[PDB]
Amino acid sequence: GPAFEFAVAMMKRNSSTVKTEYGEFTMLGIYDRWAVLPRHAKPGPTILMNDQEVAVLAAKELADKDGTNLELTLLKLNRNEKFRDIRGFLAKEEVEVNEAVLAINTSKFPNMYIPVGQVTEYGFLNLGGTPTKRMLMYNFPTRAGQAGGVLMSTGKVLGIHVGGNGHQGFSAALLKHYFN
Amino acid sequence: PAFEFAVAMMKRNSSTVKTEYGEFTMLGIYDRWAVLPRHAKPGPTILMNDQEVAVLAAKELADKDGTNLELTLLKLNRNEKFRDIRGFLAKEEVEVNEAVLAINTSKFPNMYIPVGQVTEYGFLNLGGTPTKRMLMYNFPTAGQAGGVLMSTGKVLGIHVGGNGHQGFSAALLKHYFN
RNA sequence: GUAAAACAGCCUGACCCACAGGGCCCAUUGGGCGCUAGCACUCUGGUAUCACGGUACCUUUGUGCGCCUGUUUUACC
Repeated sequence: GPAFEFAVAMMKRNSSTVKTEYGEFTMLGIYDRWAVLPRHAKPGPTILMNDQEVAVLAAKELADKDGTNLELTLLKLNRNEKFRDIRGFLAKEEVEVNEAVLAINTSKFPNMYIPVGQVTEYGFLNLGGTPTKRMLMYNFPTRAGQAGGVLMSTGKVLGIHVGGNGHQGFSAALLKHYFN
Repeated sequence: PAFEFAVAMMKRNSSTVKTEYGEFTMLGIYDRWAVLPRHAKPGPTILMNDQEVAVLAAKELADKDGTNLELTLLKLNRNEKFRDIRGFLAKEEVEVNEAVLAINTSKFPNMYIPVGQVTEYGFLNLGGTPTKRMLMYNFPTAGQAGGVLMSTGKVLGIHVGGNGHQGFSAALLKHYFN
């Protein structure tokens, strides 16, 4: 459909595979030389992006104003190629949709576009012991290595998958103000 | 970098294709026109990147004397036009000191291979058939039929066979398209 | 002959000047220019299609990297 036609373009032009000490993660690039990974990635001073060594110029583990974990890392990479500016495509506040697709790009999960269904705001969650805010939840079995997955609806990036359990999957929301 | 241009080329013009005879890298040259190793011999539909597409033509390529070029040219029913890489095809065959063979298939996902010097080669008895315009590089090679053999600013040809440490690509001449 | 590094750039009377004229391209009376080597985003329009949210190619503009010639500097064949 058009959600699939959006997601495929999205991963083709803005997604990447990234390797850190903890494993393989889909990574999404937002604008200029700036991109987003799970807080859990714990990106080093170098990351293998598409098996290629790239230097990290900066890394913010993202947190709200009262200081609890948002589960996103924003990193600025030292590279000459700039990203397609998708800032028009991510929401101002968390976004509910009846239908979304999660796009995963790892050796494990090559070119994976996965229909999640309804995405609903969720807010607070004690995610493996950590109090984390602004989650979204969709209804699907999630496995390992989809952390980093891109939650999408036509013309809208809704969040980045950061964890799940059994029959529920959770994405950190992706807000406009985090950039610019 | 042959590497940086070849990744560009494979993101914007390459694809993975399934036909009744196997899985092949496919490259699209312009609009809805793309080229395949003649061996696949597309049916009325083919799976392109796992989405089934209708094929409106499939010309098996041959010189004026009628000899086999090992290339099928097919027109796909899709609204998207391919990036016009015709400016990268030489008018006729090109030798190149260092070249890369680029594959996009499930077996060989995102493969980039420095083959080295490529030399004109011409005639070849390809499994019992005489074939013209082969190009030869020295690299060990099956299931890569379809790979895109190229260098920076030059797409030169499509791999169609090999043996041991020798690999041959049907040349890609500018005049073949329109 | 090969490797790092700096200045410059359409041509016409190594640099910086100065004038004058010859040429191409523009989003023009105002400006840009080495590309047989490109890659990336970006901007003006277009063409097509779509669940009207997009997406694909065409073209154009910048900038980053990459590259090519003139000239030259250190350490080496």
